Amino acid sequence: SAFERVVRRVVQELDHGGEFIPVTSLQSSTGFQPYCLVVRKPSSSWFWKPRYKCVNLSIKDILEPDAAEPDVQRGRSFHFYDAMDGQIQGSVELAAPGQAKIAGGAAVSDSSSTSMNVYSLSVDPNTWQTLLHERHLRQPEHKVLQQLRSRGDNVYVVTEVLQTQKEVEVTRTHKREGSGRFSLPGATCEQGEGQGHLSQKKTVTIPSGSTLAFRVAQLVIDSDLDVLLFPDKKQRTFQ
Amino acid sequence: SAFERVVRRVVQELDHGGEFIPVTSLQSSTGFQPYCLVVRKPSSSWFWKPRYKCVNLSIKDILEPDAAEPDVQRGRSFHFYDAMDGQIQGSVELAAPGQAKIAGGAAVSDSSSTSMNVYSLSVDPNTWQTLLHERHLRQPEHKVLQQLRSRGDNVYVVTEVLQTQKEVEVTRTHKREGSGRFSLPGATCEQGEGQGHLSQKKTVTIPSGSTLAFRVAQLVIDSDLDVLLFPDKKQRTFQ
Amino acid sequence: SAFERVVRRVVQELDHGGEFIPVTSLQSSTGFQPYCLVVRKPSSSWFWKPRYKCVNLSIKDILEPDAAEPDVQRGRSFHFYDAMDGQIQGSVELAAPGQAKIAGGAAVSDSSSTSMNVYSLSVDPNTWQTLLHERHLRQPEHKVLQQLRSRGDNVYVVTEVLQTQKEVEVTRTHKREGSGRFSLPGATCEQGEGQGHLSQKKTVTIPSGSTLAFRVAQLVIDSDLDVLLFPDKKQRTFQ
Amino acid sequence: SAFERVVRRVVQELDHGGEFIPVTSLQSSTGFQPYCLVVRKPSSSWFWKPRYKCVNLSIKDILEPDAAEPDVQRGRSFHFYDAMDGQIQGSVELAAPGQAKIAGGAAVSDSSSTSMNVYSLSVDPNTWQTLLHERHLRQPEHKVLQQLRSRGDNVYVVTEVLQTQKEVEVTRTHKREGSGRFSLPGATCEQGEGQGHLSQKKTVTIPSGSTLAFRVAQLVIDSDLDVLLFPDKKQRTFQ
Repeated sequence: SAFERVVRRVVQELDHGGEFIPVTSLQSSTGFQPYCLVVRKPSSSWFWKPRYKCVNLSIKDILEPDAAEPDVQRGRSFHFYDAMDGQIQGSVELAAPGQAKIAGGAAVSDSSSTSMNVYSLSVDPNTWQTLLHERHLRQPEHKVLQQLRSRGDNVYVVTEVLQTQKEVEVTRTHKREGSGRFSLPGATCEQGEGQGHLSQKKTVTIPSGSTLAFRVAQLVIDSDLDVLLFPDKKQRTFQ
Repeated sequence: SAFERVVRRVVQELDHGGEFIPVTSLQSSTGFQPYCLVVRKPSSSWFWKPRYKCVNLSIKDILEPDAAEPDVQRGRSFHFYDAMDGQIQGSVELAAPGQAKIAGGAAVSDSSSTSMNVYSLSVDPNTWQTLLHERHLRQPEHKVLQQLRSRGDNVYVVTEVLQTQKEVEVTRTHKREGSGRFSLPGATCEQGEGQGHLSQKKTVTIPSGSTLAFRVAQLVIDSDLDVLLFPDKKQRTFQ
Repeated sequence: SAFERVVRRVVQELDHGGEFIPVTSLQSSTGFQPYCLVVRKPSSSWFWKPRYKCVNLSIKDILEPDAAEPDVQRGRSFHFYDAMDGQIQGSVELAAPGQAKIAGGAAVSDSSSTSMNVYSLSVDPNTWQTLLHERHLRQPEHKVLQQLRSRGDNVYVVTEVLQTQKEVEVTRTHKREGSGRFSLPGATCEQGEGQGHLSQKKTVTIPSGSTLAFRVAQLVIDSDLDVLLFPDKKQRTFQ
Repeated sequence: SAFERVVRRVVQELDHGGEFIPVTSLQSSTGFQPYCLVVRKPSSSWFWKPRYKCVNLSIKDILEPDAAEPDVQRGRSFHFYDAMDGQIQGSVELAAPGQAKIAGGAAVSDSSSTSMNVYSLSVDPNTWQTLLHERHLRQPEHKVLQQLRSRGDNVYVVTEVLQTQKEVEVTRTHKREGSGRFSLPGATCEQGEGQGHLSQKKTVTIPSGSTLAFRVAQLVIDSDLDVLLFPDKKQRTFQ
């Protein structure tokens, strides 16, 4: 996919530290911003993980007096680089288990590269409490929520983002080579050959300011809005 | 087809992230724009997917005061590049299973290329809310809908577009080489030959600003208009 | 036909996307313009498909006050190029099944080329709506319709055209080389020869502004005119 | 992980001197600042140690008169450097325990490097006691604590931090080489080969002002705030 590899590497460069739910969609990378809303259904049994659905909706219009007040203050610059290559092959000279004198082989080769820079933007809980206490919910707003209420899915907000700030790119390659030479005096053939190789590569480029991972903070809607920073499981937003 | 290849590759470079129903009609890529209606019939049983039919009609004229109000604000820059080539072949020297001394072979060769740059445009659901509450439906507008009402097919709006803005082009080639030398003392012939090889290539250039994929938002028409950004299945637009 | 090949290729470059009824008659390419009428008889049983017959007639005369109002606004630029090469042959040295010593052969060679640019001109459904609203039918106008009424064939309008304006040319060739050397001591002959080879070439150039395909929109004439952008089968225009 | 190695080495350069609970999350490194709050749940039985999770909250706002008074006065500069390289290989010529003549081998090679400068910032107990004296707790502040009260987890403060001032870098590599030559006349094969080698690299640059380790000082919330500079195990902050 040329994207899950690098984002998985970036998250693994933290030794599974912090939640930082990684992103998969090129279209949803841009939609994951601070104060954004996401919608997730309850899990099926234990392991059918309900994947996160990004909703391009902020909290400013949900509240009445048109907030439009981002409070991003965190910022740092981690530079990262790596590479990779390999070569796997094999050969067999088989004559006993049949009527053949098989002379075949194979070879697999590939590579990779990556280099980026990284911020980390957050939102302070004090900003959340100021926003909640000063300003309230526009309760006659369900044209985006009434159907969402019928679904009843818990709605979360984005409290953490990790984005890249440079002309970042990734380059991959691939080489798959097959071979075969069969000299089999039998019933259907006497001599035959089979081989085929294909090369392949690509190049993907990410623009500056693209979210790579995020963290959520569940909220509850029974009569009014309230954000639970570290809630428990089976915390139903609606009734 | 020289068009489904690259479009399928582009969708696959999302690792199946986001719906982004890909387009197949190269002429209909131009008709897929934000605020444009599409028509889809109900599915047949489970897998006979009703393919989306483009309609070159917007919602501005459906509403009375000649809206003509686009709210496009999204934009990022993904640059893509890749390549591919392959070559399979074979050879057979068959003499036992028949009356022939066959000397034949084959060879298939092909290649490809692609280079592209991509923006993406969106529509804010707050804009949907404002648009819905500011104006009502011009109910005496059905000479496009009474036939649609007779069909009763569910209609959608275009909320996402992923278009390419550059002289993007592809160059494909293809070889098919066959050969044969038959020395077959039998009943109808004694010696014969058969072979044929053909080359093939093409080149298609997509102009700047052509939609590649889209996401829809179902609406309901029973007495007045209302759009459901994410409704449930078997939600009939009409009665 | 030196024209069906390239138009079939152009339609195939859409992967059967959209109806886009292709044209076959070189003279009928100029007659397929927007707002033009076409006449099609009902199908025989299932597969005797009634081929569309172009009529060099517009709708501005059918309405009384001489509208002459085209609403062409669609336009893009698809550049397409391709080529083709092919060559097969054969050889048979036949001696057993008879009294002959036959040494013959054959060879077929051909090529093709095409380079063109593609536009597309369509019409908005709202234009159809207003065109029907303000302005009506001349009921004393049947010199072109009374015989059409007697035939009763369903009449369509041209709602979409794919026309090209560049100096496109097609350059084909063809070689067929037959050979044979017969040494057959029998009853009528003892030794003989027979062979014949002919080349071939052509070059057709289509001028600017030539329609390649089109789409229809059936209407109904029982008492007054009304256009159905997407009706059902067996919708008889007349009574 | 390219991050645990260096922090573990830095802590081991103290011979287990000082607590300095090491940091594992790169996102949490910037969040570990003096006067910051962390949350730890009780341990399970003895060894399921609850990993410390940072909370991006200071103590200036929990007390009413907007403290914003850091008392950092500690400072020193330790310069540290190291390196490493290795090479582990092997070879086996095995013929007795089977039907094979096995000639295989392996090779592992890797390296590392690091150069770093280190401060240490602290806070005086006298500051804690005086700050407790002048100003008290906002008792109507549990919208960030009442759910934390429901968790019941003991809350700490950050009293010691160790950070770096350079663009410190790490350069790990890795080589894994596999080989094999199998001459095994048996039941399924007569001769075979198998090998595969892959290199690897990475380079992470940690910017200036990144926390490496920290120490905590538990506080108690039963009716008012009070910090114990060194409490005992199973001291419940809440009731």
